[PDB]
Amino acid sequence: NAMPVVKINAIEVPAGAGPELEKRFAHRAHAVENSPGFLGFQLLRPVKGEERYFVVTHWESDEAFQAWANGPAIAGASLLEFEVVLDVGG
Amino acid sequence: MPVVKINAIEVPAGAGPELEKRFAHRAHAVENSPGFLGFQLLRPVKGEERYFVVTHWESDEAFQAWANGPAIAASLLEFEVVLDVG
Repeated sequence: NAMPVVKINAIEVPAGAGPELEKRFAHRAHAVENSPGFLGFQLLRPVKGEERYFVVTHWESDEAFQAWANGPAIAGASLLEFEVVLDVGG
Repeated sequence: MPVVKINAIEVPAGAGPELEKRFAHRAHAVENSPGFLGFQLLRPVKGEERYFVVTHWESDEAFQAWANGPAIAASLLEFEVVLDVG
């Protein structure tokens, strides 16, 4: 009954650096793929009305995201946080 | 190519609740549309003042056919799903 959460990292990617960014995030999706509370990942290339790439992750709760984001690691971008008010499928 | 459409709507502090009760109805008119893959209403928390109305489609034409079809009677953000995991 926790409130689902959606984090969107809006990143400025130069014109041309597209294929290298989408190759890079294909690996970063691996590290998040089986984390506790992880629901979904999407990489969104802007087409109209926006110029930044959108890195979207769906989580069970803000607690699950803070657990993954503040844990240990190996070593402009604006972060937008939302609460999934409702969700329907196709 | 799957696409995601985000309607970023300026909402006043207080009009939010009435906005969330209206989109429960509006989700009905899309949840079984052809090409429809998913709808999400996102209430902002940090870094954003707008509600994000998110719809997932199999293509832009599937979205355009639904949007520009016949009807009974705010910034749009258009994306292409590079990769989807989950």
